[PDB]
Amino acid sequence: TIPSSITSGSIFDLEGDNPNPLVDDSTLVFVPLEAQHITPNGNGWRHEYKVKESLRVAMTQTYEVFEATVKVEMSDGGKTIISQHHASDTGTISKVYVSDTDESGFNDSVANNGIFDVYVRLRNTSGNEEKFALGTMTSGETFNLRVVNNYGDVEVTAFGNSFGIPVEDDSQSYFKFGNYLQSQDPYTLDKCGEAGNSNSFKNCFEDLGITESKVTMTNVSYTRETN
Ligand SMILES: [Ca+2]
Repeated sequence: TIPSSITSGSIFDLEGDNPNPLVDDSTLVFVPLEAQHITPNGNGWRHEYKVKESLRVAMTQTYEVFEATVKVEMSDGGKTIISQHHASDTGTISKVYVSDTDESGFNDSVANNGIFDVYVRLRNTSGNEEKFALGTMTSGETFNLRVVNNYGDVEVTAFGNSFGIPVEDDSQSYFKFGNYLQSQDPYTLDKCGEAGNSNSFKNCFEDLGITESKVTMTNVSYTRETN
């Protein structure tokens, strides 16, 4: 069953209340094309869980392990973030993607062919992002995800493939997971729409032909300790 940290919101705030991702006691369904929930400065719609502000400490002060069985159903050309760490100023620390773009450097890297690259970006201690391909999948396939933050040493495992490095520290860091559908052209990689304007993303997704986006998570666990 889904743990209380999520189902009672003891650790995680729900980002995107309607519909609720908890469809039964053992399943989370994330549908941002329905939730249509934004951040104040992002490009896209999300349906996700987020470690509440009142629990946040530094990356180097947290030990956390998130694990889930993850099924992804998404339109060709779609790009989503299924888990991520952010710094107090909103800055990216880690992001795990499932995307069907032509960004180079992954196993597929072919725009809009229905073969999704699954990869991770991690911000190293020098402030630079490093990226690593973990695998590929097609819409409707399932894989197992593990995200470990070992006091600032971040490791991501998908398809049994692992990559990890020490990341740039920040004072009030937080973890999110779910389905953060990015409003972004899979060819030029240009972001589309206007931050803070939900209606702008409606149109981006429409014209990009992104009308399918459902991430289903089961066998979910989350462990957290602070030092
Ligand atoms: Ca592709």
